[PDB]
Amino acid sequence: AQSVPYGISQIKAPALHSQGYTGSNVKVAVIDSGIDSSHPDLNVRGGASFVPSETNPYQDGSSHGTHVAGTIAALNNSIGVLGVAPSASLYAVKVLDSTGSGQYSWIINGIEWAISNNMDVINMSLGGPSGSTALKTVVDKAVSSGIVVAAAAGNEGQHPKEGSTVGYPAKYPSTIAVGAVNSSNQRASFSSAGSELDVMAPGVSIQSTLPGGTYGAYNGTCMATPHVAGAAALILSKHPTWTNAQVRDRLESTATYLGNSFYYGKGLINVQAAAQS
Ligand SMILES: [Ca+2]
Repeated sequence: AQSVPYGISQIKAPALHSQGYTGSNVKVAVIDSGIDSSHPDLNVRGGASFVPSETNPYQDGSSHGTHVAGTIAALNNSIGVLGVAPSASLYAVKVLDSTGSGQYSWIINGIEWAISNNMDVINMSLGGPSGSTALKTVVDKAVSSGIVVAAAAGNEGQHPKEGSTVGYPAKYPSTIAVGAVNSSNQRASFSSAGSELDVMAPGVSIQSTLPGGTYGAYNGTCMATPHVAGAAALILSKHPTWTNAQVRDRLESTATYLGNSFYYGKGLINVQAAAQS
């Protein structure tokens, strides 16, 4: 039988499902370690690999991308779990190898592929502590092209530091930097913090799909980000004329305020309020 992970309800995606909106005809690129397209609870429409050593984007040796993809769009059926936008068109853009890491050059090619193929939403549950002009250039190009780009703020908050721990490309203003809360809306101890933080989404003990047709729970801002990417798909399936700037402003401005924005951004996303008309 099918379960609904708590994070799906926490952001109020079921309200849109009840309205008949599930992300249909919205193209979502999962820029990550591939997606196990053979998983019975996922429908991957297409993809591309830019990892020289692993040319098949539909095999996920890390499990990272598959877990991310399930939070976005695990199918509504008799098994497994349920994504935020279970009707979204999913695309596997492999830029990380089986270790869950990749080079900025592979990521850039993935982003360019997303632009060239008219993706509506980019999920980047990845990042690093060092910037790259080539990275910022391609990310901005994507956003100027109309793409909603959601990026994990990072998992470097656990040891209090002076200054921002928000990683790249979440640090860039053009991207939505997403931090992690638990089911009580408490910031996760590991969630990066900084002035570049935009919103929070569930990122603790997130049950989602894993390669081999199985399921499991992970922690990280990498798990919160697909909640926001999925929310963007729901919104766009209801408001297909909205710009990526409108979609972002709605997600941020209608978020549930949780306190100091340095740690919480605008707060927890509320896709019901974001998409209300
Ligand atoms: Ca399912």
